[PDB]
Amino acid sequence: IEPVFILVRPQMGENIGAAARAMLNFGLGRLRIVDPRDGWPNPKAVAMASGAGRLLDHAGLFPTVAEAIRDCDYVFATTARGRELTKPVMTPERAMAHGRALTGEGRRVGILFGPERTGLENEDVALANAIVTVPVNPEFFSLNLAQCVLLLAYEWRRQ
Amino acid sequence: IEPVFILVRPQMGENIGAAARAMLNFGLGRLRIVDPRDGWPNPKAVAMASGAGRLLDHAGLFPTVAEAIRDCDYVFATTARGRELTKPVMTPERAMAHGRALTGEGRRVGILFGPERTGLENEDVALANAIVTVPVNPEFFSLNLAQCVLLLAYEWRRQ
Ligand SMILES: [Cl-]
Ligand SMILES: [Cl-]
Repeated sequence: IEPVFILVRPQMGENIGAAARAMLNFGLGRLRIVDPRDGWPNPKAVAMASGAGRLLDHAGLFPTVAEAIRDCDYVFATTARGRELTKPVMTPERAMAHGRALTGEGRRVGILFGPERTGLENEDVALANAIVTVPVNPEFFSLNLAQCVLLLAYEWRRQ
Repeated sequence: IEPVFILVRPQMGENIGAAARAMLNFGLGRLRIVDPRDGWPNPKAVAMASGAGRLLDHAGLFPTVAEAIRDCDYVFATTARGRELTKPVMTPERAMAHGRALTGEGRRVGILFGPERTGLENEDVALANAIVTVPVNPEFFSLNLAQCVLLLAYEWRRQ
């Protein structure tokens, strides 16, 4: 029913908590954490999440991206630009529309988000079905992890 | 041509700089600052803006909301919930669609954003033509100033 938001190697607990708040603004609650730099549970994530702490309590903790997507039927990978990696590349609008169609059919949808400073590696994206790219100023990109999560959760809710 | 983003009594320079980065991600560059708490120019805003510093250099500084909107044909006021204040209340999607139609006709459009901790006062909203409300979880609202700015700039660019 809900897509799962999957944070890949997040670096700072505060970013994890901020991502969780962004989701919950739009009534989304399914989070997974992959191979976090600072281990887990993370009291800084809990602090920053505040009222969204329950998202963190129920987030699956996974050692690898492959394990985190094993039960997904379709996986989107978010990237700053439309990388040429053999995958289709959709805007958040066209991606979440496809996502809603899949979930309406009873399929499980995952969305990968990379660490704030580097984004996903090509090898992480290789595991996904499709790339999602926010249409951005070619001269300036400044979306942080929570903002990326916010935009996707926002598009999901828009419908 | 571009809508003007108008920050009303912003409290912390870092929030101003973060708002400017959010705009510039979507190629938007028209900013106004109304009656800021810490005065202006603000080296903390400049620091946080980084590559978006030019938005801050060209932002008009105004003593009141009335002055900041004097040259606008149509003003949207962002609020967390759909306040009953005699104005129409639109989602960001329907608001920015109307906004694009107005600017396409050569009309000047302004968008008001309140201080991060309180939002706009009813007396600020009284000066606007319409309210914009992000559709949000009734149980949880956590959009900060930069996120609010990000969502509107994102919707503007979407079209
Ligand atoms: Cl991170
Ligand atoms: Cl503020």
